[PDB]
Amino acid sequence: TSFSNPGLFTPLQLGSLSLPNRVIMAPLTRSRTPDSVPGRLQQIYYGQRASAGLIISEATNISPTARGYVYTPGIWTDAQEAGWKGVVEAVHAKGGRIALQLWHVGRVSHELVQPDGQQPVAPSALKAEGAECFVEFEDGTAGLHPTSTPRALETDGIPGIVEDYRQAAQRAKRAGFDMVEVHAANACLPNQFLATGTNRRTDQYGGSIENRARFPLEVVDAVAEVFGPERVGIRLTPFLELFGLTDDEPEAMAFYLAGELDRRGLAYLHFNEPDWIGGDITYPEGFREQMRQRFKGGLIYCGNYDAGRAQARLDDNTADAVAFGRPFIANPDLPERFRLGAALNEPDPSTFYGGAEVGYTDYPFLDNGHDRLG
Amino acid sequence: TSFSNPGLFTPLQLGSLSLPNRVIMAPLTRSRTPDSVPGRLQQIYYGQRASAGLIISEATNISPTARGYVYTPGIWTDAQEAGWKGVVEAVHAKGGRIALQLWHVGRVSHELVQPDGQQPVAPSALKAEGAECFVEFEDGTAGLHPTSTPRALETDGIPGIVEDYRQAAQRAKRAGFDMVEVHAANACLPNQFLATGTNRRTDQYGGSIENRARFPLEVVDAVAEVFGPERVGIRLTPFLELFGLTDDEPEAMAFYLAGELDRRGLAYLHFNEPDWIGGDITYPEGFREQMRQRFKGGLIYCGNYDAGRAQARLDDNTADAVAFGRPFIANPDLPERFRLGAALNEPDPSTFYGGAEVGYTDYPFLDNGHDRLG
Ligand SMILES: Cc1cc2nc3c(=O)[nH]c(=O)nc-3n(C[C@H](O)[C@H](O)[C@H](O)COP(=O)(O)O)c2cc1C
Ligand SMILES: Cc1cc2nc3c(=O)[nH]c(=O)nc-3n(C[C@H](O)[C@H](O)[C@H](O)COP(=O)(O)O)c2cc1C
Repeated sequence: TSFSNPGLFTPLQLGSLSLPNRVIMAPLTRSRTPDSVPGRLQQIYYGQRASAGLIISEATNISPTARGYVYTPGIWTDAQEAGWKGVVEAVHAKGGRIALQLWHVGRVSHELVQPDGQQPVAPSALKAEGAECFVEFEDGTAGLHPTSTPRALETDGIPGIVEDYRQAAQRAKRAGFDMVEVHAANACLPNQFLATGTNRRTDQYGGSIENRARFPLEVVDAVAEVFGPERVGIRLTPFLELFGLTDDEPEAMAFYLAGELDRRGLAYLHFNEPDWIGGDITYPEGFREQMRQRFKGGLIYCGNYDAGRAQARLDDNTADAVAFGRPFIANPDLPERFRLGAALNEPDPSTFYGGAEVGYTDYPFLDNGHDRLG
Repeated sequence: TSFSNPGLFTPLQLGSLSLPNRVIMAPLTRSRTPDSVPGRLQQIYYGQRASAGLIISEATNISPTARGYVYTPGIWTDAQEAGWKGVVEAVHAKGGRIALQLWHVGRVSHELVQPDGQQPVAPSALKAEGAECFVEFEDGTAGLHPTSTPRALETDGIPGIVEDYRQAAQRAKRAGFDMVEVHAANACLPNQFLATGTNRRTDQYGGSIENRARFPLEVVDAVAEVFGPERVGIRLTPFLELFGLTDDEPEAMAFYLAGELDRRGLAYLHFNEPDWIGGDITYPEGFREQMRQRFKGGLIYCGNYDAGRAQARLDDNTADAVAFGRPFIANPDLPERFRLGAALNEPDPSTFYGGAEVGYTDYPFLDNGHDRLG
């Protein structure tokens, strides 16, 4: 009697927050902020997509050291916090809910993008092979550049990183954000500690499942003290090998985190599927079922999802909601388009990063023949 | 430390429901449904205003006997319930939350609009002087018509009315509605029992404050069993003399209800101020403060409110949110207009009732210079 038959437009209680639908906007880096301060353009971009059951913001740098991509928003400065407040306010004025995703690129960075040409930090001094990051060269030009070799974080340095996360959450709550999502996927800093291939530490923050998750859980606890676990989420990518990251214990870690995070009572777990409509490996048969039983809170999945496959996960009772990235980039009113089964706008990869409003806020809404912009 | 400084765009926990902002859409009869079944036109109308922190639907007839205005929606038939589900789904697809307002006009009706020319019911057989209702005459024409003389409801007939309310709530919950609002204002059936001038009953449903509120509270309890008090609201108009209704104990009743409703843990109390920018009396000095102390749940006020006066009530800590009627009729994106301080569209009283899409879904949205309806 517990499990009903929810649909894409069935409201959902995600932690202590009420969502109008289950069509979530996945976190998407757009590099549309030359200065790390969100402005009116973001107010327009995010506002256009306020119909999302929940908007997960673009990854946002918790500090200068956490940056790996230029023109990305920050959240360690008053100017940035004020910039976000205008964005958060804009989303609310249109009926939406927004979560700020706390970002730290870890080893996926370069001295050029790093402040004062400082060396990128990470759990182990292992370079990310073939990995590239977005940097602005000395001649004012910007583009992809190979990631450099990071330095292993000193054991006594980890508490500082956690504090940076805590500080970001504190500015986020003060800015009016409904929730915060700890970015621990796509091979960023937190993910680097979790994966065996990237974590070779011999202190208490590496060596075993419990150690590799020690720092990530400290971050989670840190932000949950500010927002309360009911308003905190975390993104994960178990069997995902991205930016040269490899893992020998994907499942064992996913199961352990699920249990630790469920005990903490987190609002949700956001999974970015390793899948790809053109390659990649896939989740182990029975992985989704296990997560559902191990984590009682909200389960969000993302990756090459359409209306039909999304509903399937809802029916299988292996997901509570589904996030959409690219489709939400090209369709500000994606949820409505799914309700009417309307055709979707075609995403333009060329304008996913950098630039201004073109390929950002120029994707058209559906025309019902009644709405007027007079 | 409890009371912070909420703004019009500050999220609010209304019962167990999360609102994105505090700019509420007041319930507004539009008579845009020839048959009592909401259709696509309503999907468009309500969807255009999905940005509302919360949309309180147009008063909806809980039964044929409860009708006093033609072309008004019902909620006692499967066809109607299915019609509403499409509307509720449309609102959700755009990020909104909607509450169905349960309506019973009581003595404010006529045999012509009443099914099978039945005589309008009420607590006492007292006609509403000068009162008029919207009726469709035999020649297919429709217009204002004097209300007729009602018959006093038999004591054993009251349980049936309550059941009609319970049934309406049950179809409402099944249709996906986020909440239900018991209409007990503007001199409708529930209000008629509460007011001394309209309730002359000598049984247990009249004679004293406790008796006059007996039926109304039975209705509230009835619907709260379906939605849970956390998802139930009630509309009231204490010092309001409408449709020939008069009251000798406005305050005493408002205080008593406040206490009884607070004990029940209702999500909110929605007050439609007796005020009028052109006449009328006003709330007693210190009335708002009292309500705030007597009712700990959500307090919503409505009536000739603008952005500035609305914020004032929030600052005075005498309201948690403010509803807007006419302004929401002429401005589908009212909340956004208040954020930007943009000018508001001019309401057209001529098209408030009856008709189709003109004066209904043709009010333009703001043009930020970026949105496109391609
Ligand atoms: C341009 C672009 C920017 C992205 N930025 C982020 C980000 O900042 N954080 C993150 O966790 N994922 C990021 N992603 C991944 C998406 O959130 C998403 O998980 C992925 O696109 C798969 O879903 P989709 O098929 O619906 O797009 C990005 C993807 C694209 C295409
Ligand atoms: C055309 C019209 C229809 C209305 N219908 C309803 C209704 O069905 N139920 C109700 O409780 N109030 C109804 N009202 C009253 C409004 O909800 C509101 O309380 C009133 O308009 C005062 O607020 P305002 O100054 O923001 O318009 C209606 C008002 C107008 C103008």
